[PDB]
Amino acid sequence: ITGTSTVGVGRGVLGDQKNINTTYSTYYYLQDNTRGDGIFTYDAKYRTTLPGSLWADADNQFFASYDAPAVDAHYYAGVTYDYYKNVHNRLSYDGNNAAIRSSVHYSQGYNNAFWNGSEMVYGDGDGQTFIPLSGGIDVVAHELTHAVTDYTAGLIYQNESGAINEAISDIFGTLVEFYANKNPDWEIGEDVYTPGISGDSLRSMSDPAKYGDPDHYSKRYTGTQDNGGVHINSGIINKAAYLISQGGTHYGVSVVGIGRDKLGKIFYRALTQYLTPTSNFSQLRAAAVQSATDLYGSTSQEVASVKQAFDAVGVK
Ligand SMILES: O=C(O)[C@H](CCc1ccccc1)CC1(C(=O)N[C@@H](Cc2c[nH]c3ccccc23)C(=O)O)CCCC1
Ligand SMILES: [Ca+2]
Ligand SMILES: [Ca+2]
Ligand SMILES: [Ca+2]
Ligand SMILES: [Ca+2]
Ligand SMILES: [Zn+2]
Repeated sequence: ITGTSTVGVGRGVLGDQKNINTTYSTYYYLQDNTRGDGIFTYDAKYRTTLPGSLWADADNQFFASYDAPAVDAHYYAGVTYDYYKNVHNRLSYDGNNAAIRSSVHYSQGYNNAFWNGSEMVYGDGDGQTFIPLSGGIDVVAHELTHAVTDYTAGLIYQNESGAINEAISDIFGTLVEFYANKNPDWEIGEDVYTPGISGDSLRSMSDPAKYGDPDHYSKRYTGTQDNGGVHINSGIINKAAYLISQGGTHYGVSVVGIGRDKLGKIFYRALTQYLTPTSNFSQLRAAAVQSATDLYGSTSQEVASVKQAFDAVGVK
């Protein structure tokens, strides 16, 4: 829409109050004009037809429960845009300020979220397994990171390259969560998963095996489900990334941690300069060592920590 930029107030999925950027033109729309070419949030109205209607509201107050998922999808996309821009100098997902679009209320009881090659899409959850998926800042950032990858390395979504694609999204979704300082951890989707059970998540980066995912290359899933286990084998990369940042001894290999900023930056450079659609784990190791080299010098600790971490998980 064409209108006047304004600020509204609402409540997210978890009950927290936030300000959101809106546009005024008869109605108040979920259209944020302060970020690149815009952030836009749509109502899919429990249907599967995308994107749905641009979200319209009469009074600029989004306190209704049906409003919750839209508040969070809109707000978290902003934070994620901010992260890339401020931290990595990247303007939107394509590096050229593309508009960011999300739809909420997709389908009925849909326990998932996804990037469809053009926009983000969020289900409401069935109310037991998940609550509306846009309430998790790591989920929102994992999704927007698929768009970043699509525009950069272009990692094919299957087998090793697909598990690298997944680790990327979990790594950057976790860095966005620490960035916003919203109770940060090294778990994925804890805020929206099993509202009933406290303490769990979808996946663990710190200990992938907690939920049965591999944490060593020797334990790689070699079958065909999940596109050749893109959501499984990502645990091997995730654990490497956790060790680079935090440190530790894993399978007898000791890794000194270099912290999360440095982790973000080595991975961002590997992603944007070195990785290709068909990269495998072993190529991701060469890419990460080369980025850390570029950045900190050959005889650095940073380079050393990258090598140890990949040796710790069995990659090369
Ligand atoms: O982006 C992704 O990688 C996942 C998108 C998967 C998707 C792909 C194509 C069509 C529809 C859905 C969505 C997320 C994911 O990891 N989904 C997993 C785990 C999961 C979520 N809900 C589920 C319900 C059933 C089974 C698995 C799941 C999966 O689809 O495997 C990312 C973080 C939050 C949800
Ligand atoms: Ca209202
Ligand atoms: Ca958290
Ligand atoms: Ca998390
Ligand atoms: Ca839970
Ligand atoms: Zn994903």
